[PDB]
Amino acid sequence: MPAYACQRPTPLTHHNTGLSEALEILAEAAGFEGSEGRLLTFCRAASVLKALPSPVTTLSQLQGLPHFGEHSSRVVQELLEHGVCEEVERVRRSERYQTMKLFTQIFGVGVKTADRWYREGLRTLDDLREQPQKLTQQQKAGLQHHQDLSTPVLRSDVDALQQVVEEAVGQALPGATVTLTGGFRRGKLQGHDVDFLITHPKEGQEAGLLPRVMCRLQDQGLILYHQHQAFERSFCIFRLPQPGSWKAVRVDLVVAPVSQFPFALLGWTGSKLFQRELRRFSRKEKGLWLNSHGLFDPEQKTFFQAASEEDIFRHLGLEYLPPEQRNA
DNA sequence: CGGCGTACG
DNA sequence: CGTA
DNA sequence: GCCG
Ligand SMILES: Nc1ccn([C@@H]2O[C@H](COP(=O)(O)CP(=O)(O)OP(=O)(O)O)[C@@H](O)[C@H]2O)c(=O)n1
Ligand SMILES: [Cl-]
Ligand SMILES: [Cl-]
Ligand SMILES: [Cl-]
Ligand SMILES: [Cl-]
Ligand SMILES: [Mg+2]
Ligand SMILES: [Mg+2]
Ligand code: NA
Repeated sequence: MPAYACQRPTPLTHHNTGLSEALEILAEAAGFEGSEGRLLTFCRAASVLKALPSPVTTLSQLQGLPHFGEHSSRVVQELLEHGVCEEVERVRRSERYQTMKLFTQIFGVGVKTADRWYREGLRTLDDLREQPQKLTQQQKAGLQHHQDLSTPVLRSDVDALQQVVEEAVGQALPGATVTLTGGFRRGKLQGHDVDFLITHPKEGQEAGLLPRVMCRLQDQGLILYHQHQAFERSFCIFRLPQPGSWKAVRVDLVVAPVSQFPFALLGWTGSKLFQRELRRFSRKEKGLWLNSHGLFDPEQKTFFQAASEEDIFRHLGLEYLPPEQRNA
């Protein structure tokens, strides 16, 4: 079992679901307390279990697995012995965990804001709604639409949405393309949002594209919220049709030049942990700096000109993983 | 012990 | 600060 | 919290 998640295939569904869920609760709780190192270890340990070929049934099967030390091993041991881990259950039922989870789930609220509200004594969404002068416009939209945004986006919703985006994109810039990325490209059947990557086959034509796209979507009445109602990423709330009505859904749009498209596609297809691990691997094992724009050799001061995701994996000395195996 | 991904709005 |  |  290699130490980096980008070195091993991780499928969407696996053989250790309950164990990984429990470790991800501890990871999440670590993040709510600002303990980024512990969050990473618990996320990595959970991801190792997702990559195993069969269920863990005995503690000895953790021997030699990376990212399993005394703490994560004890969590697994208790789950194996009793079906429950006391530390995990104590987190689950704690007021701090439940409120931080509720608040950070709001679009426009991060850990730092949630924590401040928590220390001010706030606990429920209706607490926040009662003091709306404390809220940014982004947070007001996230709170108003919170109920719809808490319901999963279905993969069967995505194609109709993509067609609507493609219509606006084609009027903004004929020939520009829309590619589904994020969790749905990794094979998820449901998601929290839809992530689209936009480009154009003629380098430079994509300059200034996203404002034109957003203005067209807003003119069609489809945008319930966006930040601009020059930029290259938009985080918006979209009106999605429903039987006799509609629902709010989160849609992310990003524009990249076609020269960068492999890097952007890789960078936006995820998972989030896979990307963190891939960039850590690149820098720490290969001495190369990776982001969603490119891959930089700081000694030569040169950028690698990739034509595909396959190119990028090869340049990093990694076996290619299709999106479905990037579910770290 | 240091390090923990890297951007954009 | 928020967002991916 | 864990790895190198
Ligand atoms: N911090 C981050 C957050 C996001 N990303 C990248 O952005 C993509 C969409 O994130 P996203 O937030 O839409 C989560 P997704 O994987 O699509 O599943 P979901 O929407 O059903 O929950 C991820 O797959 C990563 O490639 C990242 O590199 N670093
Ligand atoms: Cl920490
Ligand atoms: Cl409607
Ligand atoms: Cl590609
Ligand atoms: Cl980036
Ligand atoms: Mg997504
Ligand atoms: Mg997204
Ligand atoms: Na949030």
